[PDB]
Amino acid sequence: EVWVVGMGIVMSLIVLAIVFGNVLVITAICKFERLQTVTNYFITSLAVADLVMGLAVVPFGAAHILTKTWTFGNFWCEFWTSIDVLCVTASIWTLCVIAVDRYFAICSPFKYQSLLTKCKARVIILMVWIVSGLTSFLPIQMHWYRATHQEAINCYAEETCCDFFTNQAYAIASSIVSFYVPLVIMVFVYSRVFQEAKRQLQKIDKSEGRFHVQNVSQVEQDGRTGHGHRRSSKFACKEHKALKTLGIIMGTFTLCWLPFFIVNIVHVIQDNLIRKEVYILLNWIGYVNSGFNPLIYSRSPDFRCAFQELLA
Repeated sequence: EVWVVGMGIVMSLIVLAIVFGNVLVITAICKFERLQTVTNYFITSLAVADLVMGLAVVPFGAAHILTKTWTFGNFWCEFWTSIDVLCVTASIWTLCVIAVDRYFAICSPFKYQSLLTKCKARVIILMVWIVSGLTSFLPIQMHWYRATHQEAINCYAEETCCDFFTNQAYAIASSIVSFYVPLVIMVFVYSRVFQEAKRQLQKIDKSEGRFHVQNVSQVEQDGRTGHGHRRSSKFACKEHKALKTLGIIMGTFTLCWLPFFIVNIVHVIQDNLIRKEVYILLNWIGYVNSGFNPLIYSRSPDFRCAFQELLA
């Protein structure tokens, strides 16, 4: 009915958001605007993972929903599904990696500079993609996931029918690796980081000079800012960075991802408890997570400038 147009428009906005956002954040190693920082590379990976989402996966999916059939063909259906899983795994995993990065901010007089990670951040990125690919493309192409079912066999063999069917064995490991583990790591990580923030502010509260000169007042200190940043600004950026990242990770996970990934287990454990509509909608919900990051995730001060300059 009305739904077709209504859905199409939304799909358009999402497809637009993911592409515009990811592309804006990164395209290729080349731009020189202070963004080069090593920590930034991880978000770059995030950006790339999300970019592919809006390019291949989400628009084909949208068209898929519009057509109510798969026009793409069998082999391409396989390709598309593979890219989908790869994108999701890469996204979630990357987010967890970032979480690890922030967690590593244990602080202390020495820890960051000495270790310099086990080796290189790049290896972490490659590992993420490699594990993501191994969990996706290899299993899919191999037909490891295919569960022998009459309907499954029929749809798979059929070139045009592109429907997602997976054996329980594939689903538990797939979901656990893709979503669950990173969820646990992030939960513990952000949790500890939160504790750290709390501690620092408390300690600061404990600290207090005797007999203040009188009082100080400030409202904006212009935008240019000057004179000094003091460590206050350090708390500024550390707490705000922690706050935005944590808010973004939890918000992405919950507004898009958790309901989907859990539902997977739900469908696997109990067979006729769920509708197919829920599966797709939830999956899209997860898709939106790719889109939000560039708007939110790239809050860093350098990022904002650099972004605005592009728009002007």
